[PDB]
Amino acid sequence: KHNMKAFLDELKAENIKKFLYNFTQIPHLAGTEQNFQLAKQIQSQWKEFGLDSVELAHYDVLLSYPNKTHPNYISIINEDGNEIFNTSLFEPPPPGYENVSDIVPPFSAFSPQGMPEGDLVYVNYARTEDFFKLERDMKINCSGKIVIARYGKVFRGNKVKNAQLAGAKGVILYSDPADYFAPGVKSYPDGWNLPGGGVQRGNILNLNGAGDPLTPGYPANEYAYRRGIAEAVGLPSIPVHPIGYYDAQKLLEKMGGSAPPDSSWRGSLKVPYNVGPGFTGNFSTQKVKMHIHSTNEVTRIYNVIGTLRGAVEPDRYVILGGHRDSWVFGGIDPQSGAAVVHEIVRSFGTLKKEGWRPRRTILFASWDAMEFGLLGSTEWAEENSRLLQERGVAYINADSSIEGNYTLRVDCTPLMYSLVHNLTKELKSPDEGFEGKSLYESWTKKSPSPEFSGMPRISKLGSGNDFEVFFQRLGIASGRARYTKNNKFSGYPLYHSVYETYELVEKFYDPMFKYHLTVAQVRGGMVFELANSIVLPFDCRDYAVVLRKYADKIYSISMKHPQEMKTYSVSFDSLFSAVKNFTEIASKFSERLQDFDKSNPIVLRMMNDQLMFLERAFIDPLGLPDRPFYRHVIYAPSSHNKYAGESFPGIYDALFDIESKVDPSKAWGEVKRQIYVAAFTVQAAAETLSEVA
Amino acid sequence: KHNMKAFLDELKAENIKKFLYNFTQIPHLAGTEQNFQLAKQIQSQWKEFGLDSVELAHYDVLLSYPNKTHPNYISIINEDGNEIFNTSLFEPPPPGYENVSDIVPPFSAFSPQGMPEGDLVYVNYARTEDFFKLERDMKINCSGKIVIARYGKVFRGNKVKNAQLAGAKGVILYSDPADYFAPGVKSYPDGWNLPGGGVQRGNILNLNGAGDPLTPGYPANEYAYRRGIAEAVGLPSIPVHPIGYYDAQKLLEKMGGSAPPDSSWRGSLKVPYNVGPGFTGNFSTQKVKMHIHSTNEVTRIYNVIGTLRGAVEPDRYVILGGHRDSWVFGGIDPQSGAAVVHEIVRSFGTLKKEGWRPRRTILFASWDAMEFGLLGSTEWAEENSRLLQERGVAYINADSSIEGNYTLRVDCTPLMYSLVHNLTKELKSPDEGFEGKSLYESWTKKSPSPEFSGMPRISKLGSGNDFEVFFQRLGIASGRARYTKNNKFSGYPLYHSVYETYELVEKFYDPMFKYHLTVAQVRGGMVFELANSIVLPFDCRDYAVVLRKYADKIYSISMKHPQEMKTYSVSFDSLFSAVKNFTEIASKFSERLQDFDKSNPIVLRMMNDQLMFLERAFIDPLGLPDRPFYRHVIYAPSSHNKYAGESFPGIYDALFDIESKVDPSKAWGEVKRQIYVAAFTVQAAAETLSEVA
Ligand SMILES: *[C@@H]1O[C@H](CO)[C@@H](O[C@@H]2O[C@H](CO)[C@@H](O[C@@H]3O[C@H](CO[C@H]4O[C@H](CO)[C@@H](O)[C@H](O)[C@@H]4O)[C@@H](O)[C@H](O[C@H]4O[C@H](CO)[C@@H](O)[C@H](O)[C@@H]4O)[C@@H]3O)[C@H](O)[C@H]2NC(C)=O)[C@H](O)[C@H]1NC(C)=O
Ligand SMILES: *[C@@H]1O[C@H](CO)[C@@H](O[C@@H]2O[C@H](CO)[C@@H](O[C@@H]3O[C@H](CO[C@H]4O[C@H](CO)[C@@H](O)[C@H](O)[C@@H]4O)[C@@H](O)[C@H](O[C@H]4O[C@H](CO)[C@@H](O)[C@H](O)[C@@H]4O)[C@@H]3O)[C@H](O)[C@H]2NC(C)=O)[C@H](O)[C@H]1NC(C)=O
Ligand SMILES: *[C@@H]1O[C@H](CO)[C@@H](O[C@@H]2O[C@H](CO)[C@@H](O[C@@H]3O[C@H](CO)[C@@H](O)[C@H](O)[C@@H]3O)[C@H](O)[C@H]2NC(C)=O)[C@H](O)[C@H]1NC(C)=O
Ligand SMILES: *[C@@H]1O[C@H](CO)[C@@H](O[C@@H]2O[C@H](CO)[C@@H](O[C@@H]3O[C@H](CO)[C@@H](O)[C@H](O)[C@@H]3O)[C@H](O)[C@H]2NC(C)=O)[C@H](O)[C@H]1NC(C)=O
Ligand SMILES: *[C@@H]1O[C@H](CO)[C@@H](O[C@@H]2O[C@H](CO)[C@@H](O)[C@H](O)[C@H]2NC(C)=O)[C@H](O)[C@H]1NC(C)=O
Ligand SMILES: *[C@@H]1O[C@H](CO)[C@@H](O[C@@H]2O[C@H](CO)[C@@H](O)[C@H](O)[C@H]2NC(C)=O)[C@H](O)[C@H]1NC(C)=O
Ligand SMILES: *[C@@H]1O[C@H](CO)[C@@H](O[C@@H]2O[C@H](CO)[C@@H](O)[C@H](O)[C@H]2NC(C)=O)[C@H](O)[C@H]1NC(C)=O
Ligand SMILES: *[C@@H]1O[C@H](CO)[C@@H](O[C@@H]2O[C@H](CO)[C@@H](O)[C@H](O)[C@H]2NC(C)=O)[C@H](O)[C@H]1NC(C)=O
Ligand SMILES: CC(C)C[C@H](OC(=O)N[C@@H](CCC(=O)O)C(=O)O)C(=O)O
Ligand SMILES: CC(C)C[C@H](OC(=O)N[C@@H](CCC(=O)O)C(=O)O)C(=O)O
Ligand SMILES: *[C@@H]1O[C@H](CO)[C@@H](O)[C@H](O)[C@H]1NC(C)=O
Ligand SMILES: *[C@@H]1O[C@H](CO)[C@@H](O)[C@H](O)[C@H]1NC(C)=O
Ligand SMILES: *[C@@H]1O[C@H](CO)[C@@H](O)[C@H](O)[C@H]1NC(C)=O
Ligand SMILES: *[C@@H]1O[C@H](CO)[C@@H](O)[C@H](O)[C@H]1NC(C)=O
Ligand SMILES: *[C@@H]1O[C@H](CO)[C@@H](O)[C@H](O)[C@H]1NC(C)=O
Ligand SMILES: *[C@@H]1O[C@H](CO)[C@@H](O)[C@H](O)[C@H]1NC(C)=O
Ligand SMILES: [Ca+2]
Ligand SMILES: [Ca+2]
Ligand SMILES: [Cl-]
Ligand SMILES: [Cl-]
Ligand SMILES: [Zn+2]
Ligand SMILES: [Zn+2]
Ligand SMILES: [Zn+2]
Ligand SMILES: [Zn+2]
Repeated sequence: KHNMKAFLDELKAENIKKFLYNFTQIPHLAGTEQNFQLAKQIQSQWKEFGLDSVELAHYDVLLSYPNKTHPNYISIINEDGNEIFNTSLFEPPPPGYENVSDIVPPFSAFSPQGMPEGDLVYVNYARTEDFFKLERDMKINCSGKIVIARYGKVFRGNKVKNAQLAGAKGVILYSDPADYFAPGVKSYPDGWNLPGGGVQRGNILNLNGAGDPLTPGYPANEYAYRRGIAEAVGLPSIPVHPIGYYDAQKLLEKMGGSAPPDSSWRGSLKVPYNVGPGFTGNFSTQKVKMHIHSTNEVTRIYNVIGTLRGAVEPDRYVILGGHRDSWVFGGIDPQSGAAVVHEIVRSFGTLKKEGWRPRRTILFASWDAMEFGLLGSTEWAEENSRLLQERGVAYINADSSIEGNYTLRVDCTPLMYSLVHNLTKELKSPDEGFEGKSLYESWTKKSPSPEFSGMPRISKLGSGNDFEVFFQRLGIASGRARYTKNNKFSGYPLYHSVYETYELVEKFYDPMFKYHLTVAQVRGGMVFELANSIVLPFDCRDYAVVLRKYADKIYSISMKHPQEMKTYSVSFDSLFSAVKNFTEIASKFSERLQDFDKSNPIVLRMMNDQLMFLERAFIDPLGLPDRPFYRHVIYAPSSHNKYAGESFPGIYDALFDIESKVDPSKAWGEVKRQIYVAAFTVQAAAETLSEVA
Repeated sequence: KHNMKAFLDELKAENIKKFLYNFTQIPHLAGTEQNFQLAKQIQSQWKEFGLDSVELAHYDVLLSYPNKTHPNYISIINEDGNEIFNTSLFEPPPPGYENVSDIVPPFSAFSPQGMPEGDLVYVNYARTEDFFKLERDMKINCSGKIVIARYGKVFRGNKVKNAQLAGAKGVILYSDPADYFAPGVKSYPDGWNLPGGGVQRGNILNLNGAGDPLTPGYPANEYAYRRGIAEAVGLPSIPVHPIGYYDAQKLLEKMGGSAPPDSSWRGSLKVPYNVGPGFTGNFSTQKVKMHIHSTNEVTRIYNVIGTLRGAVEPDRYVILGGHRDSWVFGGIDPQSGAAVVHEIVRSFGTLKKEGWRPRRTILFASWDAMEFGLLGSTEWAEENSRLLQERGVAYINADSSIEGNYTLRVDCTPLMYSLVHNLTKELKSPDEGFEGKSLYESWTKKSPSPEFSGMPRISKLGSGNDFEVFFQRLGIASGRARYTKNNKFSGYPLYHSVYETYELVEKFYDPMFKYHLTVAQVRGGMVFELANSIVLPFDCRDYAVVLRKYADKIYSISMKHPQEMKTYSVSFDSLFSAVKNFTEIASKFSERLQDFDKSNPIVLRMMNDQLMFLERAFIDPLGLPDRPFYRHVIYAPSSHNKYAGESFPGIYDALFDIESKVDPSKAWGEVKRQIYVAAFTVQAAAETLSEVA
């Protein structure tokens, strides 16, 4: 028969391996001819696999590229202005790729041009708390200095934003072996570690969900009216460039001024990690000079959108999407995910060719220009927002399938917790020592929930991936899953480097492609259940549990300030009342969902609509403060780290560093305003689960 | 049987008359005990009539009242500071009401306090073009002057906004007999004209859809966090007061300075209508002094919300709503509408008691605090926005049922044109000379469409009534209907005066209550069809026709500036393309709606959802420029006159007075941006009518 087991059994590790090889032989940088060619290939193959339609959706968006005849680099210059040390112009290419054309050299996408020259300040990971330590405790002023920061811990766009606000005139990002070289493992090509010449590419935008910098709110189509560069969203104001640790060692070794304040500031290089400013006495007249000549350029991008029409509810969409554009070869990022999507499409198409169709419509997406700011998914969702908000059931992301080989990682809305627990109990574990055991069992053992015994850890969705528009802007239930390591925001060692190749994966991560297969089963199984279950597989009671946990958490933060809560009458009573009400109403809804007349399709679809619109109810059309495209009131990307999720973000940001605000009455008034918005939104969402009339 | 005819036949003129008498014996000012008592009475009666539930929804909103022991008035003061003339402290009460307590004296709600003294400038109707004429052509400066303006033509809030921007330090509004005294008719109590002591009350806010000034975006519930007065939405900055024409004649008769520029500036009083500033030579040292002592006060208001649960689609809502609060007795406004709603509820409840239920849920609303800025409907819609935007089928308004006795007036979304034409062909005309003819026939004869032969006029929805939140904020198809005169924005002569009584209606407007009955049939018949028709009674092809008319119109405005359109490459091609596409897709959708398998409830409800969400598709979540709660891209209230609808408002406002802008490149860039937003929105709405997968 045509059930989930038939779907799952059709998935093959050997097919995923073949597809991954096929997708990783040449670079597929967004906006380049080779990435358009791959888009056309995937369009062709998805049609052959059996989808009902497969179209390209193109947009013309702002991208950024180095100047091929005017290379980016950093120098140490002496008092005469001679450049006595230069950083590399390219990463040494890996074995057998030393003749591959069009490898983009390391750069920070969207850096402005400039040639700033000055003294170096070392800022650790350039986190908000690193800058607090420098300015408030150490009394070091970054104004007009070049800051050097190690990658890791937070999104690099937040590092650059923090450096700008500190007054820096340039930023140098580098990979420290403390964060990108695991002890006892060899550098690529002999292991999975970053060599000293390796460099992490990546954009440094602060888009806050806007998509293309020139067209916030609206798709970058053929008649779009663009902002000028000066009014564009999210662009950095100071030049930025990434380097590897051989080059970093040359810039850091001469540093003087203050000692590092403690050991959490010291990486693994044989240097003092002095904060500066500038170099020790003998070299005190030498300076650092950046030379950045990259250009921003409106460029065409192509999403591939495949449709498998539903038999019963064709106007309900379950979406499986992941990106296709890569920095270089994309051996892990994104092609390990794209190969998994390809095999899922192939498996669904096999069932379709035998006469089966899912209950609801499945959409498959191959997004472009993700690496330049989630641009392809966001423009597409801007174009199709009315269809998505009235018809969108769920979005399952499909970027990198592996970032390690230890255990499963899932991040998703609470609405999908039960779905994920149930699916993983039915899947086989691929782990050594768990032969014959469920994936649920291995996952729960290796990654225990911090809160509940016998349950696995499932994280909040953060951001930095293509689910952002669907979840935080539009309010469509979203999830992601991949295999992971036993630091989660720093990336694996070869992240966004030229060394991320097919060989990396086949030799060191997943030789038998069994972890890829497991991830294909999780992502595909989730899509299958969402698109085929008669009642949508969402449990509203799980949202009630987490809402109470988040309310306790935010209350606890506020309670660090008892005097102010007294003075300004700051009560969380309304939020706890709303959460209590949500808990009560969700319980009664669950009872009706279990008990309703199962022969009545209108009550069923009424109740499926209540399930589908529950995530939608947490959207506030006015957005969060100064972040209009982050509209979900329960979850937003952290204002300090785009990759991390923050709960009750409006209240969290109102409380953050409140003791430093010059007008406490105004600051605590804003805390109270955010408590009111959150209590109202939770009650309003609860009331969508009440009897409808 | 239980069909529309049974519903319509149960409606009785004599019941409407009894209810109107019952609702108009004492004042029902918002926030007063007598209006809470009436709310409780209507709640009780709607339960007795047979509704499934009837609840009060209360909010605590900013209202405004005169100070009972410190009366508002205006003076002419001489050089010594003696007050030689004072305007009235109250309207002479009508016969038999001279002992009624709690008649609020004439005032402008939300005026700040003050006692400004200065010279008078007469500004005609205080329209944007009146101020253009004064400043640009006549070179008269209103800065630090008190302006005197006649009511009429535009909403009084726009007059006050215009006066503020001209630099005025106070505004006096008065009713000129040119606008409020029809030739050959007697003053009340002997006819329907305004006496010289009559005065029009009314708020002077500029809320732009925000609702309660202190809580924009969120319901004014028990834990709401309020803006301070200084950050409140829409409050005027200068004192304002209304007077009658006996008092106006005393203020105007002494005016000097410039002659009126032409006859359109002269009303019917025996005065020169000199523009000023100030008085003629002999009285040149006399000035005008206002004394305004009204206070703004957060006050509880009560909406009555009645539910008649649908038998088949209980999660789809058809809403019939109108206000209950009045300035004084509300003989026309709103009780002629409220009495009609009461009888409609009674008729639906009679069918319900015999075992019938409508297909979809009907909600009935008695809104409070409408007169203070549509506050009750807007707060309720803010509280329930998630339910309304996913479930709201249509909103039918029910304010005043009569404003004359000549013919029918309908204003509605194009989606309801066909519904209204069909319903009125089935109803009897109440007009003399049309005995035995349809309402459609009498209406079409008396009010011909300017565009099509054999069709009646149907206007755009403007604003200034309780449909605003549902249509312009939320995008729910809305309509209104009343009997009208053969100047439509000025109001009938006794509008918002103490003379608007039950006797006014029974003696002079509708002695046999036949026009009230006809309006009950139109409003009730519309609700019946919307709540019971298997396929929703919306015709998308009618939107396509009007979109082309509005695109031609806005193109024509731009084409007054051919040189600039060349210089800045301003093309409407994308808008016309979108409208052409909408026309094509709507035609194909109509074909499918006629042809789809009529046995398939999922295709039906899929197609009913496409019909329901079509109005919703014209909403832009970012709102219009500086007016975040006006979100519909096709229709907004005119920026110059809240009562009037404007089509393609974003482009219209970008083009308005563009020749006067100091930076034409920036101004024409904004025109192009608005063309892009409108073309995109029309295409996006069209695509909601495409096949779904
Ligand atoms: C969680 O869910 C519960 C319901 O189980 C909600 O309870 C409501 O809570 C508010 C309190 O914040 C109550 O509001 C109070 O209503 C009183 C009148 O209620 C009657 O009349 C209304 C119709 O107008 C009916 O809906 C209702 O059923 C009752 O019959 C007012 O008199 C109260 O105001 C007075 O007291 C307050 C506080 O001291 C003063 O500030 C006022 O000035 C005034 O003197 C008050 O407004 C409401 O009645 C409750 N509804 C119920 C029990 O059905 C929670 O609100 C909800 N949590 C959240 C966050 O929404
Ligand atoms: C009204 O509805 C019609 C459809 O009936 C829409 O027509 C589209 O209009 C745009 C023009 O604005 C067309 O865009 C052009 O697409 C070309 C490629 O199209 C093919 O490939 C795509 C997938 O990527 C398919 O969807 C499509 O079916 C085709 O197979 C591009 O090559 C064009 O770009 C080139 O020309 C322009 C103009 O000179 C240059 O600026 C570019 O730099 C470039 O050289 C262009 O982008 C689109 O193909 C049309 N779709 C159709 C016919 O299906 C209207 O857009 C719509 N009106 C509105 C307002 O939306
Ligand atoms: C994940 O799997 C669990 C375990 O199977 C699912 O929970 C179970 O769901 C079924 C079907 O709704 C429940 O059965 C029902 O029970 C009620 C009351 O006893 C009865 O009236 C109904 O007729 C029906 O038999 C079952 O109780 C429930 N078990 C639990 C909660 O332990 C769960 O739904 C799955 N999650 C999904 C699909 O998201
Ligand atoms: C207002 O009344 C008019 C006139 O009755 C309605 O239009 C008519 O609607 C019916 C029912 O859909 C149409 O009949 C259909 O015709 C097609 C093709 O001929 C056929 O395939 C179907 O089986 C069905 O018989 C009829 O053609 C149409 N007449 C017109 C447009 O002149 C209109 O729907 C009403 N408006 C509403 C309810 O909003
Ligand atoms: C990746 O696989 C695709 C599909 O098998 C290959 O593209 C095909 O190549 C053959 C031979 O050159 C052509 O005849 C077909 O037209 C191509 N098909 C499609 C759908 O594009 C491609 O060669 C493979 N790439 C690599 C690097 O191995
Ligand atoms: C680092 O790179 C710079 C730029 O190429 C080198 O400086 C140049 O050297 C050439 C040849 O001696 C001169 O003609 C250019 O005028 C120099 N340009 C600048 C901008 O200084 C520099 O020699 C390199 N340094 C090292 C250590 O290799
Ligand atoms: C308007 O009509 C209502 C309803 O008939 C009247 O209120 C009733 O009055 C009687 C006698 O005083 C009471 O016994 C009932 O309890 C009232 N019913 C309700 C539902 O309130 C009211 O008197 C009428 N008002 C006027 C001015 O005639
Ligand atoms: C208009 O009203 C004002 C205010 O009541 C009158 O002026 C007052 O007159 C009394 C008695 O003569 C004095 O005690 C007050 O001091 C006056 N107040 C002010 C503010 O001037 C005035 O007489 C009235 N004018 C007319 C023509 O009736
Ligand atoms: C390795 C993870 C921390 C981040 C990784 O995602 C990304 O690399 N995202 C890109 C784009 C992020 C964005 O622009 O939001 C980046 O961080 O440069 C992932 O989710 O797999
Ligand atoms: C007589 C009409 C021009 C206006 C009349 O509506 C109103 O009186 N509305 C009130 C409230 C308007 C508002 O605040 O938007 C007013 O104009 O004062 C109606 O729609 O019947
Ligand atoms: C890149 O650099 C070259 C060589 O210096 C220059 O001629 C060209 O203008 C630059 N390209 C850009 C700005 O796109
Ligand atoms: C840092 O340095 C600059 C002077 O170059 C100054 O504008 C700024 O206020 C300084 N900040 C301090 C001392 O905190
Ligand atoms: C794969 O798993 C083995 C066994 O635990 C481990 O030693 C190795 O480090 C893993 N490879 C990667 C890339 O994590
Ligand atoms: C109204 O005026 C009286 C008498 O002058 C005054 O005592 C009172 O404060 C005022 N009421 C207000 C401001 O509500
Ligand atoms: C009107 O008068 C004031 C001076 O009292 C001045 O500020 C303003 O600029 C004047 N406007 C003109 C002359 O247009
Ligand atoms: C009612 O209709 C008659 C007859 O046309 C007309 O003379 C009279 O003015 C009307 N009354 C009102 C209030 O319009
Ligand atoms: Ca965009
Ligand atoms: Ca509000
Ligand atoms: Cl992912
Ligand atoms: Cl009305
Ligand atoms: Zn990626
Ligand atoms: Zn990446
Ligand atoms: Zn009214
Ligand atoms: Zn009114």
